Amino acid sequence: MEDFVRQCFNPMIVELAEKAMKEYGEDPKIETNKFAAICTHLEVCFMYSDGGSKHRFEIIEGRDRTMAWTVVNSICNTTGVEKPKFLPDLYDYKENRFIEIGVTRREVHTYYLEKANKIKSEETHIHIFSFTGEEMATKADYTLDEESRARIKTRLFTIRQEMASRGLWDSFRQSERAA
Ligand SMILES: O=C(O)c1cccc(O)c1O
Ligand SMILES: [Mn+2]
Ligand SMILES: [Mn+2]
Repeated sequence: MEDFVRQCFNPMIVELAEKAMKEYGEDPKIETNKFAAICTHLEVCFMYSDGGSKHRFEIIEGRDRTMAWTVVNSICNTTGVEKPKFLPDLYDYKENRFIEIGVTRREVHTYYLEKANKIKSEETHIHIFSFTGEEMATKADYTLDEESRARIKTRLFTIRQEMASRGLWDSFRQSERAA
């Protein structure tokens, strides 16, 4: 699974996933499902940020925590928008809201609800993707056009097939359940 992650995602994503795990005391070589999952989440965040007009999104995910918070604070202080309790992934300059992006191996609505009650925000938009083509967003406002979301769904499905074809998919699907 480790080698699969390293040849499936680009070096930059891999490097950001390694950092993120080291910060939390996890080992990429041992917890290889969480490694893959983190790479996946990062990829989706970047595709998503790319999905609109070329400067629509402040990218929050992938940065160092302290700089992420600094950027978050600048947005709040300049837009008025309320300050999130947890680090979101993106800010949408067009719609004036932060976005939390989720990717689940379980049901979209389950994840959506866990994520919603964790953040406690009538402002932060939530957008969940699955490895089965499903998506759920706050007030069914999917932010992006169809094409951009579709591209993401396809990519996710390819990752699932690529894993499946190596027999790593079951272990990966179950592991989000074990957490
Ligand atoms: O920001 C995170 O750390 C995070 C952790 C787990 C799942 C996520 O979607 C995240 O954005
Ligand atoms: Mn995040
Ligand atoms: Mn997220």
